[PDB]
Amino acid sequence: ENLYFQSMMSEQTIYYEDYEQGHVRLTSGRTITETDFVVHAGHTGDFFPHHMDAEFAKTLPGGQRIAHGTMIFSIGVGLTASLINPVAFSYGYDRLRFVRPVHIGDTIRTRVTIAAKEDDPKRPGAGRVVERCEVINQRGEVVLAADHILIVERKPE
Amino acid sequence: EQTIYYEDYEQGHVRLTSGRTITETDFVVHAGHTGDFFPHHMDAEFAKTLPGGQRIAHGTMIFSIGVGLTASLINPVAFSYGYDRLRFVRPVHIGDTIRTRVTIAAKEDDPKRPGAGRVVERCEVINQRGEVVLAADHILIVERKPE
Amino acid sequence: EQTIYYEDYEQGHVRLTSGRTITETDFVVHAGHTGDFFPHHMDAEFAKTLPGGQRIAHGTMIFSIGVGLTASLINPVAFSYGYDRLRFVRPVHIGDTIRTRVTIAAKEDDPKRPGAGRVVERCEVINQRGEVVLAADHILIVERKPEGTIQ
Amino acid sequence: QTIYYEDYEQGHVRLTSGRTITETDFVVHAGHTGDFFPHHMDAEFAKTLPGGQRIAHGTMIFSIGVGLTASLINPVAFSYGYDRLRFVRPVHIGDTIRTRVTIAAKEDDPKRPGAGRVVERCEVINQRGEVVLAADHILIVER
Amino acid sequence: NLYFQSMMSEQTIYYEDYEQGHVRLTSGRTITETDFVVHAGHTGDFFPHHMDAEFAKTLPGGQRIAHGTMIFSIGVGLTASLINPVAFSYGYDRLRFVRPVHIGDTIRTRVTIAAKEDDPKRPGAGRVVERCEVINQRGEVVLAADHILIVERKP
Amino acid sequence: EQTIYYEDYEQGHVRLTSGRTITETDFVVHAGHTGDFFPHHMDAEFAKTLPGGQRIAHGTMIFSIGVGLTASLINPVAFSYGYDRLRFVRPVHIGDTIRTRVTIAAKEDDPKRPGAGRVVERCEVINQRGEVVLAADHILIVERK
Repeated sequence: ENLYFQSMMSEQTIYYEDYEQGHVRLTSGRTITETDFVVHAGHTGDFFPHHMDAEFAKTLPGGQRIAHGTMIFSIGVGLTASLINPVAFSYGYDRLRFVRPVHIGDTIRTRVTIAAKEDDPKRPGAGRVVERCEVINQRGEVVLAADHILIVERKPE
Repeated sequence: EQTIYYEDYEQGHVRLTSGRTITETDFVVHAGHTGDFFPHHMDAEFAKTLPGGQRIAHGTMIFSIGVGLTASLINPVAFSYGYDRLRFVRPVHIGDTIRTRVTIAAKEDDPKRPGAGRVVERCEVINQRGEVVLAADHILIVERKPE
Repeated sequence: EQTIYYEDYEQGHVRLTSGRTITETDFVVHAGHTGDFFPHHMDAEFAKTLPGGQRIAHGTMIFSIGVGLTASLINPVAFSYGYDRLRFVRPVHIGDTIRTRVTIAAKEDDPKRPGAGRVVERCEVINQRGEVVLAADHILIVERKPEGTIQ
Repeated sequence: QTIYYEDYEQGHVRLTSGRTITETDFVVHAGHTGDFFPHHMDAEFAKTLPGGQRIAHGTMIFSIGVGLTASLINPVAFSYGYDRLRFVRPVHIGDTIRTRVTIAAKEDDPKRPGAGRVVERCEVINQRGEVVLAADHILIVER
Repeated sequence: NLYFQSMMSEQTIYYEDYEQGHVRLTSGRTITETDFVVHAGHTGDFFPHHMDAEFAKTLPGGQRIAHGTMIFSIGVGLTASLINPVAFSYGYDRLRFVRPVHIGDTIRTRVTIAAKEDDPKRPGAGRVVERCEVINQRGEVVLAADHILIVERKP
Repeated sequence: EQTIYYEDYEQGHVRLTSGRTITETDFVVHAGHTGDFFPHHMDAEFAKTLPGGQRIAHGTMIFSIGVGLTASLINPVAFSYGYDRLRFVRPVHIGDTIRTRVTIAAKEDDPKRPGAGRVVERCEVINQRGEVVLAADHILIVERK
């Protein structure tokens, strides 16, 4: 283990064998603000009026501006970035789904569940772990879901 | 706004966006926006330990900006259902420049909706070496032309 | 990148951008970006004592966002020379929504630049009531299509 | 600019103009610092707090509070530190703050005879005139 | 009061006190890559001349150039002052983009009270033109504009 | 989230945060957030004339970021009363990387709160050379178990 992580409270090294199927964690919450809409637009270059024009949004089903899909994804994932596992590599995501729209003033939390574990066909010293991520709003409704695929080092001899 | 119905999507149609250089500011803004300050992205000293020896962009940043580059016109009769097979193919470093290729990759009927079809838009983000750094299949549910 | 040569600009052509609501965020970002935190812009209590009773939008913010709304139309053969008659016309309140109307107001030969022409694009920033809040004449130096050799 | 040590006058008070603390400022402060604690960032959680709404980060009230005094920054004063920084009252979205700076003390230093200690008492006040933050700024000033 | 000073939130300056020929030069501010990225984010303008370093190699100076609205906004911002209750800011004339600004250039703004004129429709006010010139670290003018004020005459 | 009561704090316990490189972006964002654009921080040409020859970070930025690095796990049972002895020890420059060392420095009975105690957490912001650049004593009022 790199000396960096010595004395780091937020570091939890979990090797492939020690991931527990069914383990669940839930993040703290974050209210999605009009600032977040404007920051996301400026960061990504997406200024579509569905996100940025309160007058146009009155004509939409639902009558209000809706958050960019990539914002709910980025923030939902970002909420999980508290504990670092230095032995896990982020390979990608499967089945990213936009389940419900998110509006200004909604508050989100992310639930992360260890879903599946398999051998890595390419690397014998690693395994694959799927973390199911569910972003939930203040009504307890899923607004986004995705399966995060991690390539996790096996524990050393 | 340009209404494009299911039947008008052309399998194999491709567009490539303009380029955007990914800067250290983008790393710092992404961390600030998302809450992800992991040292692989934010600590230049720690990042010397990575195979590239330098900080790597968040996967969600390359996704968000990659997709953002394609946000040039809206189709009011296409619903963004989700993405399949999002892959972080190669790291992106400060100073790399990305462009996004969007391809109409597949079209299928929708089992539940006879009034709509599914269109898969393949999104491939490429760097200044012409290498794919991120790929994902965008799933759209697109209404059929009336009558 | 869509190229339009001088001769293809159509006198009197009008285009209108998509809209964008001017938010309190935009005020705070503009103040932070430009260094202008004076209380007529940034102090809601003091602003109660001003004509109108509300924080006053930075003129440069309405200009920068107003022009920014037009950015999708990229003309690589046009050089931005400057602007004439930048006018601050009406208040813009937090929550107002703006669009920019761009009209080809004038085309003229430029004697200093034989391979180019001058195009004036009148830009009018309009609010949700259709009122002009800011106007400016954008001066473009636009390349002519290559001089042909006429046989 | 400049104010030499002898030019400071104990008891002098300066009151800044105001700045309204916005939701933007909360979100920017979290992004800038990495502090996303739910007291600041989660309006549902914040309903459980005594005020029932989100409260500004102490470091934001400090940074913006001190920033209001910037047009008055003396280039001949080394900023040594602060004593007795206190988070007196919460600041909510939409509150407006001003900073009151009082020259609280001047003392000769046993380490530099060619300089003196100046203490500037800083009080951030809200639109109700209530102190929300206080701190003693220690300056080492050229004699 | 020597012992209690309240910073103003406004400051009245009548026509006669804009003294023609008066010059002021602001402090400097280095224009950074952050400023380019923030400006694009703020305005929605991501044009490759400003945002694509590879594309910019093909341009005459070989590098990204600042948005005109950025140099204007920051240049004016450097000069920002207290609201003047007796002056109306009409807008600007003859805004010119004189030279490109690159990442790492440092700018200051020079404001000269350039011309004063009577107003035929307003005997109790007069027109004041403030010539604003944004200069870079070499002292070259990169942007110029004439700020137009209508200012009440002293009672 | 982790609840730690007064008795649970261990005199002398030490932790170090993750690190963060202080970038030019952080300087620009700090100025934009605080309204302080003074040339020592924001003018690279002027800064050549200063003793170090380069722009120096705002004290309030090193404090805000240095403390922010510690904000990874809420203790709901602790109240943030203030800080003593905030000291600006060394300048921080663009490209310096900081992390924060947090030490439980002192524990004592709260004079007026029977059901709480007082904990001092010394925060030392440390650069890439391991040098302390900023120190502050975070004063916590912590509920008894």
